[PDB]
Amino acid sequence: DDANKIRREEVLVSMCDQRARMLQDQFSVSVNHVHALAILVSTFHYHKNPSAIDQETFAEYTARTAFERPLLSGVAYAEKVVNFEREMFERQHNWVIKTMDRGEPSPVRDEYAPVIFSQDSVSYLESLDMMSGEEDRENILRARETGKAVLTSPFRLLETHHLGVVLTFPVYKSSLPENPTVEERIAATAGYLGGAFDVESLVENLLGQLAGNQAIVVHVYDITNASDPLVMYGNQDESLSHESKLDFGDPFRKHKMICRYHQ
Amino acid sequence: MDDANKIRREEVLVSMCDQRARMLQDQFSVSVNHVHALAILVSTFHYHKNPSAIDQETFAEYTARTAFERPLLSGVAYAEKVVNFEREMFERQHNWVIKTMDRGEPSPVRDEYAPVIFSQDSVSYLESLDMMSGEEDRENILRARETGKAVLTSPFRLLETHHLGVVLTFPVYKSSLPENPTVEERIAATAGYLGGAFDVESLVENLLGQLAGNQAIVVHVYDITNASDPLVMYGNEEADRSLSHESKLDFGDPFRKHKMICRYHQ
Ligand SMILES: C/C(=C\CNc1ncnc2[nH]cnc12)CO
Ligand SMILES: C/C(=C\CNc1ncnc2[nH]cnc12)CO
Repeated sequence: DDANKIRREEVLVSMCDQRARMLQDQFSVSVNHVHALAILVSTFHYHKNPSAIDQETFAEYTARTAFERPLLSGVAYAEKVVNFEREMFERQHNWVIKTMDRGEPSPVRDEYAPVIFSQDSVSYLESLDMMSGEEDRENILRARETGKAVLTSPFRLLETHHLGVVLTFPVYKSSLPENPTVEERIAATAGYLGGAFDVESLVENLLGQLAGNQAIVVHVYDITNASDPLVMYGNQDESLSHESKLDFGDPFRKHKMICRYHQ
Repeated sequence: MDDANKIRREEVLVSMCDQRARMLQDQFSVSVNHVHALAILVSTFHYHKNPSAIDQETFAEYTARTAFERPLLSGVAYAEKVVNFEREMFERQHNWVIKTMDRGEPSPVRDEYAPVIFSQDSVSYLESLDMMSGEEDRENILRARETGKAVLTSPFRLLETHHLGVVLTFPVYKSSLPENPTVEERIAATAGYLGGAFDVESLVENLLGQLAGNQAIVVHVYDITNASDPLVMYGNEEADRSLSHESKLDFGDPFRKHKMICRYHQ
């Protein structure tokens, strides 16, 4: 103690706040660029007739703009397909809609969200029905009903098994009315532009290399349910902490960063 | 009056100025990055795709719908490189003639031109104008293509609005650009130029005027690329001569340097 204790607190606050700012900013930049991609698919795939976007073009553009989406492992576009359209859709694409868990031909469902365009980094998503995973399905529904960006809870991503969160933006047909109801949004839905925030790897890359990292313990929690906080980043451990604010841009979810010293 | 109160007065000026500088720098950075994406969009969807997916109508729609991604820009446009040998061909295909910026008159013979072929509707008056026919624009085009990176002009009064602003340009290259290109190779491989108008006078005023304490403070931004010839980029004025603060700005072009100066009104 004691003047040194005060300085120690001031360092913790500064360190934590800066990390939180860095993470919030990189998230925001990624979300904004994903929004632009949703707009691109709408403009080029739906407003233009015939469509003037395809897998080759989507892959090239997304590869070349990967720098615009720093915390994302990849982006993809899933198209809305209702069951009566499935035969026609599968014949057009020359593949069958598959389940996420086993890659098996999808059983009949009322509707599906198969990935038709993908960044090569997530090429394994192609033809998978994004509604066949619960976190993804919930995201898709809330995206299309709200008309805005949505985030999942943290969960382990396909292929890598890295802990992350999925971001989804809805893409609508031009038949969407102005000031639409939710019912109108659903009817006008074309598909879903998604991005995978690979927190486990890419947030570790962001924060783990920073000076002072060995002196502090950093966690990011999804606190959407205050009684059931979910680890998004950091270890599973349950005196002096500091809470730094995070806002990842989906009002349905809440997050915070907590930092502590080791000793 | 108080000496103690004066220290706090300076502390507040520093904080207010530094915050405004950060905001300006960050918003410009966001705009530069989204202009970079547009240059990639033109390369991928107009040049690489056979046939092109971008006509004027498509460019206008996409850029209108994404205007929010580019906060300090009044408009974006794409100018294609046209060498004189090709001019008659280009004009016949487009069904219009390349015009000068100063009078919208048919361009005289020049070695090359940079006519705008795609434009956000906000800068629709740029269509068919040779961007090499304005000196600030011409210098920007050359440095963009030679360096391969984003470039900014000195402050000048923009077309139509006459607002004081700066122009941002990214080069677009042909697929023939070699890896690790020389400058000579970059010039030979140039397709055109994706430009954006930073309307500093209107849009920086809009940004600053909404902030709490705006009436208490005077904010000026200077282009200090030439130390002995500072150029006003933003600002007018009745200001407190006894105290000022300088805040750092980095707008992303190593060829240019800038700073912000804030003072109290009184
Ligand atoms: C294409 C869409 C979402 C992307 N979701 C995923 N993207 C990448 N990896 C994953 N693993 C589990 N889900 C994902 C549409 O919302
Ligand atoms: C299209 C290009 C630049 C855009 N330049 C301008 N864009 C809009 N207003 C202006 N006034 C003078 N120059 C401009 C290419 O570098």
